[PDB]
Amino acid sequence: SDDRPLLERVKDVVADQLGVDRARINPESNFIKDLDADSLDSVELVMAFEEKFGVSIPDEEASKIATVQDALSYIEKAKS
Ligand code: NA
Ligand SMILES: [Zn+2]
Ligand SMILES: [Zn+2]
Ligand SMILES: [Zn+2]
Ligand SMILES: [Zn+2]
Ligand SMILES: [Zn+2]
Repeated sequence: SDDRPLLERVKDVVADQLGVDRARINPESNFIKDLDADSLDSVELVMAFEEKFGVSIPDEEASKIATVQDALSYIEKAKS
């Protein structure tokens, strides 16, 4: 009914994968621009969202997961 638990858990994956200070992670955080995600970091992060949330993110959708919000919205829609 609100996105708070899934936002918490998305930020958990972002923090585990990228190692950045949790305080820096917000819905508008862009993985490449803000958190210095390189191409390898990005593939692994996508795969972690897939494993952690039991969702599928094919390469055509993966390219569009730019931000924390994108990932949250995608997962929410996948589970709907
Ligand atoms: Na494809
Ligand atoms: Zn947590
Ligand atoms: Zn963890
Ligand atoms: Zn991999
Ligand atoms: Zn977006
Ligand atoms: Zn939502």
